Amino acid sequence: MKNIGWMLRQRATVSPRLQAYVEPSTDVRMTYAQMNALANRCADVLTALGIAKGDRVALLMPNSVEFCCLFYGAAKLGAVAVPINTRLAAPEVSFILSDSGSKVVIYGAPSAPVIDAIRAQADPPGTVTDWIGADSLAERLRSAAADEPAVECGGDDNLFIMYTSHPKGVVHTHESVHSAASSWASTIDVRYRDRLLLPLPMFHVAALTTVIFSAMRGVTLISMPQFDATKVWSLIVEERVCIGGAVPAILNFMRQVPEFAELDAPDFRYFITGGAPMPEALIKIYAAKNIEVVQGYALTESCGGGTLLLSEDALRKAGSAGRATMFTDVAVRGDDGVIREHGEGEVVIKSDILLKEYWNRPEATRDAFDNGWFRTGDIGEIDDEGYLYIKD
Repeated sequence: MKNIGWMLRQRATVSPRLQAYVEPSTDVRMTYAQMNALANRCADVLTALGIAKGDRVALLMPNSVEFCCLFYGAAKLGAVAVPINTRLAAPEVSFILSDSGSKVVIYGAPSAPVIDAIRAQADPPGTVTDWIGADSLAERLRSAAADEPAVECGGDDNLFIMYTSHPKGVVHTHESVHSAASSWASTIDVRYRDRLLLPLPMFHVAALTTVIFSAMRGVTLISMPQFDATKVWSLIVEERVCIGGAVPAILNFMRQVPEFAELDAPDFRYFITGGAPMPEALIKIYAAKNIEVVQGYALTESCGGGTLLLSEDALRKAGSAGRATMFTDVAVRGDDGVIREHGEGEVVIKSDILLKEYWNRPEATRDAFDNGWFRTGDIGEIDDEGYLYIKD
């Protein structure tokens, strides 16, 4: 069976001296050997807090090596990370903690106020035995052991619970996450030693899967914890970024800054845009800059995977969400229940990248699946070439 944590170890074994995480803004530059060691200390720290296989650890913090290593360490422990949107209000963060039954909550400085609020409410999440702040985690990490955990877990074992839209918790496994990373890596043109910019919050499925397939392929992560269009281009150029994760809104802003005028980044190949098709205009603007765009359709339920529109079709098939990625089958379910390859209907997905279930939501989990196919609740059309178009 596969284990996302073991994969980090295997990458540190194959490419120990290869850079894994580079965050200029914070002076952080680490190789895979060092990041795997930090992951082991994170696991040793979690274990000391009482975390055991299956227990949930909530992550409410800014992008950082620690954020990544904490979830990789949990992966080796067989624990379940619960990445939480740091922009939510105390009430919503509390509901997530109680609903998931998180045993330990690790939060960042900016989340101190929101946590103090929760710990001061009339009825706080009673499952939380520990509230670990940033500086507190920094100390535990210094003393922590860096040996490799010896827990036999992986495959179908829960790994992540990602809340989406009250919110439902999407539960992903080592195998669903492994499959999702593999789908990405085998579909887009990513290669050994590429340097990939991650400027989106890690609590999102897309960002999470990106961090993961990056380690799988030996990609160096270039981190911009706090997006800042005023400095993205310099970062892109300086760190020799090859690939960049982004959303249409972000790309729109970036083409505004004055550094875009005479922008010259020969190492940059393409941006990876999530959701909301790219307007034919914005694509041409980046094209007339030698910048390609890869976009697609994905759900938290499909671990950030689904369909992808390769750069070469970006203009020819404008508006399309692309075609099913490697290890993913996408079709349309008629209101009659019949699933067809082409035509219109509700978009359905059959792939190992799919969630195992919604957390403690038997009915929702049951209605989400139809004989092996996941019902997205989205209407769409699939043309003769297999291109998908999402509708209402």
